[PDB]
Amino acid sequence: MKEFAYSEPCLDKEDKKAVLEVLNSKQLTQGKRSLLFEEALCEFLGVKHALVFNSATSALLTLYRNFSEFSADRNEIITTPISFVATANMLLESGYTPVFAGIKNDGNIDELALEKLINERTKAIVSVDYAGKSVEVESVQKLCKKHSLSFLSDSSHALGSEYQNKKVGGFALASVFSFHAIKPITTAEGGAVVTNDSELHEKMKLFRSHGMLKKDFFEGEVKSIGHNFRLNEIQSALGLSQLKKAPFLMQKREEAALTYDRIFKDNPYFTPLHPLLKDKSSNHLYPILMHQKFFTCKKLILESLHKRGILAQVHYKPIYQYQLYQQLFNTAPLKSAEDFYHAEISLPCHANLNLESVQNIAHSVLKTFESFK
Amino acid sequence: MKEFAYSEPCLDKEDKKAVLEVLNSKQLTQGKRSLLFEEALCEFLGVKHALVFNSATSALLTLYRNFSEFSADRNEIITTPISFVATANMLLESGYTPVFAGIKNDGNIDELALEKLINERTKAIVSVDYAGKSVEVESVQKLCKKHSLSFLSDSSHALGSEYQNKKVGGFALASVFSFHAIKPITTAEGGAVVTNDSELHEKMKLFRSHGMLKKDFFEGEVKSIGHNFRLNEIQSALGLSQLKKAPFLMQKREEAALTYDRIFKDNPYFTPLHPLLKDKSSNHLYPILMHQKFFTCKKLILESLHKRGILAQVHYKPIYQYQLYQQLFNTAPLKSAEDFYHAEISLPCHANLNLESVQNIAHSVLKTFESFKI
Repeated sequence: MKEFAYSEPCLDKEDKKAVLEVLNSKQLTQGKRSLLFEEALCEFLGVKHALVFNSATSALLTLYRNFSEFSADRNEIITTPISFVATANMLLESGYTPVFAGIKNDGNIDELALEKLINERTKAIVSVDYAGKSVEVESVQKLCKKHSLSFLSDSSHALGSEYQNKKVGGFALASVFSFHAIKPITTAEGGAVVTNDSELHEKMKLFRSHGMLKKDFFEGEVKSIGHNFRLNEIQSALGLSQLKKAPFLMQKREEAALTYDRIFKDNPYFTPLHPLLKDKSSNHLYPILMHQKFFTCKKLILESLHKRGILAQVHYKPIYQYQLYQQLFNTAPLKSAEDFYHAEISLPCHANLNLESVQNIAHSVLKTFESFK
Repeated sequence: MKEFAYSEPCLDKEDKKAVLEVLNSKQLTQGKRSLLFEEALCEFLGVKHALVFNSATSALLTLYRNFSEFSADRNEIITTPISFVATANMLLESGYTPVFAGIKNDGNIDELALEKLINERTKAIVSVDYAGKSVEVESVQKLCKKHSLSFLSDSSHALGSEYQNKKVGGFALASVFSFHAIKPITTAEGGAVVTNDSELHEKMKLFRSHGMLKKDFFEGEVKSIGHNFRLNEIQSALGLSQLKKAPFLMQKREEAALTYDRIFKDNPYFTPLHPLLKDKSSNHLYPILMHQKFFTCKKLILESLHKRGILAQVHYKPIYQYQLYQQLFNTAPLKSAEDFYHAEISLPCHANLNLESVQNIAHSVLKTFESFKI
């Protein structure tokens, strides 16, 4: 039986050639390819600076630790409960208490529900471009300016996404991208922080690699801590090769999304989010939102989809529901987050899905919902 | 020209084949190859558990954070000032104050100078197998047991090294290895924590990947934080393939070391450490220690070596000399560490350095020293 993962990496012979070139060289890390990849990200995104890391989680920690010195008096960061747990775990590791905001129908943080959460301890707002869809950037920027907060963007899903016809990446103090295996482009594992703030770039650069600044070949200085979150040359070769075809890969996903939209239009069972886009999206996910009448049988629906070879997944359990977060914060549930979680299903959406497969999957999803009643 | 880096990666066709097979798969991370690599490490070392990480620095942080819950009352960890800075930086990141011990002529922590440093705040001792040479494991084990401290081993240089005919890796509560490009074997960047403590293994495993426990395909649980320090499948395939020939690569480095030993025997300028080994070493480095008369002209000597294409390096600046450590602590310099740093030069030594190359480098090193009058 043909099984469709919700996302998968999409490598070609050119990617493989790029990796082989590195294997033939004596420079497997700390080399020219990572630099080339960073420079290409700057040009693609129209930003001043980029740094690549072993994962977006390492990138998040690096950004959270470096965007400001920590103060115990300014320890709260407003963020969304509908993200992967990393967005919040790295807040905890950086000394910050996450303050969870309501979300909208489209999974994104509700820009109209943020101001009420701001108090004297608030340091920043961390938004997530859910499924690739840009948040309401102008609203968030203005609120952050008004209240002297930093705007940080977890854009892990959103490489190539746009807001008002400009690339996501340059709108916040800094933005994070992920190159995990199933992301818009991949380095197997990887991430990036991009920014227009040179001092922040320089701080993060040192934090990524031991805090070491070399005086000459033989001696360095370490003024502040750092780790080893570097991206090696093999992965950087892969990343650059993938980035060079990022618009192509994104459009393959857009083509799939448009086909789902056509077959799904006005169906009574669930609502796709993709038709509601106002700007280009990376289309990392293709979310559908089930009618509330299906909430209690969701496990049976997911199991039925999997039995048909449609390996759908849910993004995401509200972060505050996890035991760690309940233990530390005893957070009251947010209706918007709970309803979204109950409704959401992510369907197969990646650059290697042909339209015949998408058509078959789409009709099979409809038949699945019809079979329940 | 002809330039010799002090170490380099040594990949062959099997390694390249292994990587390419992964690229043909849909599973580029969180797959079977990292598990196979971990199992192969356990078989190679004779240990219960292995976990691979994106770097040894990630491995060190994971070990330091998880071997014990942190207590402000038990915040000191004794370690060596002659290591790469990561060994100590990850202590700071885990809440610990490093307490620097003296070292011996071979670069290793002085096991006879540790007990005097122990007090009510001491939590652990972190040793480093400098250049691949095992520290005096039995001495340190006994001391840690006596004082209820954890023995942690930064064995980053030492995959394949032995102590009393047993592989380094199983002697401490846990040990770290590095698979950086220039290390005994490589995954480009990578590291491992190995341990015989199952509870510690399971804690580190969650810390490596988000704290995530999966209930089913659809839902997980998080009871404690974690990061994403995973080693992907491409690098794990490389690691497995390299590990299969680790003894071969180690023996190539041993042959190079023996060639230097022959040419340097009874030379008037410096003392190689390699002839003093009592057990098999990974031979990650080939250190020589200059006569004190050359300390004041060391930079010129190093520059002369480099002009001859011998890209020698020094391991290591005493860690307490770094600005960060000077600002945080008031560390009196340690004569043993200062003298070692002033004396030491690491010469090219890796599995692809052929006999003719070693003979040429060795004769050039001698010529360089000869050129420096008083």
